[PDB]
Amino acid sequence: RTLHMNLIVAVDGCGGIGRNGGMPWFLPAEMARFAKLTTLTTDSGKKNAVIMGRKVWESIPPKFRPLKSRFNVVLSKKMKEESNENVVVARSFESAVSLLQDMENIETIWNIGGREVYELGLNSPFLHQMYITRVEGDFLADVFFPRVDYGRFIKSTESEEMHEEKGIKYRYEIYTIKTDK
Ligand SMILES: NC(=O)c1ccc[n+]([C@@H]2O[C@H](COP(=O)([O-])OP(=O)(O)OC[C@H]3O[C@@H](n4cnc5c(N)ncnc54)[C@H](OP(=O)(O)O)[C@@H]3O)[C@@H](O)[C@H]2O)c1
Ligand SMILES: Nc1nc(=O)c2nc(CNc3ccc(C(=O)N[C@@H](CCC(=O)O)C(=O)O)cc3)cnc2[nH]1
Ligand code: NA
Ligand code: NA
Ligand code: NA
Repeated sequence: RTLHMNLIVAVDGCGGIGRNGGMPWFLPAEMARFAKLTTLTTDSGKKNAVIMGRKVWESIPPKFRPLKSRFNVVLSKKMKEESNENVVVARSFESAVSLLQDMENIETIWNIGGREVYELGLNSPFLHQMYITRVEGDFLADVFFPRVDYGRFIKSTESEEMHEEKGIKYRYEIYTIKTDK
């Protein structure tokens, strides 16, 4: 019935997310939380889906492709079809979402992005929550998170401490779309 689409992203002080096709940092504890948030489901036997762009797919080491215990959906007009049954190449955002709402064993769609994928999620009726990791500093990024109006959301007020790995500081933020709260 209810099918949420959540956004999860780590942005720096200028909203940057990507550099030279990869991520501008490596935060193992932050990424373990990413893996847990995008994998764990309320209903066991049900799965979560991750929707991503081709460049996010190419940024994952092939030994970790596809992302374990999740149904992978890759948006691309150029990619050949993936024979792996846990991966589907979707030619459009609308067809990807329609396919995911068709499969009943999917509990939550996690938009793991690429700027355009995040942008389409921000305009989706299924938009539910944004899980933003705000990293301190300017990491000289060449790809940025979409310009989002935070006034559309309610910021969750749970206590959020500062984190640090490898001399990199960051804090967690959670937002809920205002029509859902
Ligand atoms: N820090 C973070 O939390 C975070 C989050 C995600 C990614 N990143 C960084 O962001 C960068 C990549 O993100 P990106 O935005 O540059 O590229 P991307 O969006 O990850 O992938 C772009 C590709 O996705 C496909 N695509 C996107 N929208 C589509 C649509 N509506 N219909 C069909 N195909 C579509 C196209 O593939 P074709 O070109 O094959 O058509 C496009 O070239 C990387 O550097 C990555 O490390 C970081
Ligand atoms: N909060 C957040 N952090 C990120 O690093 C992030 N990265 C992307 C895109 N880039 C990547 C890069 C690597 C992996 C990856 O290898 N994930 C594995 C390993 C997690 C772990 O280290 O335990 C996974 O199982 O989730 C995923 C996304 C999208 N949203 C994000 N969101
Ligand atoms: Na497939
Ligand atoms: Na679309
Ligand atoms: Na802009």
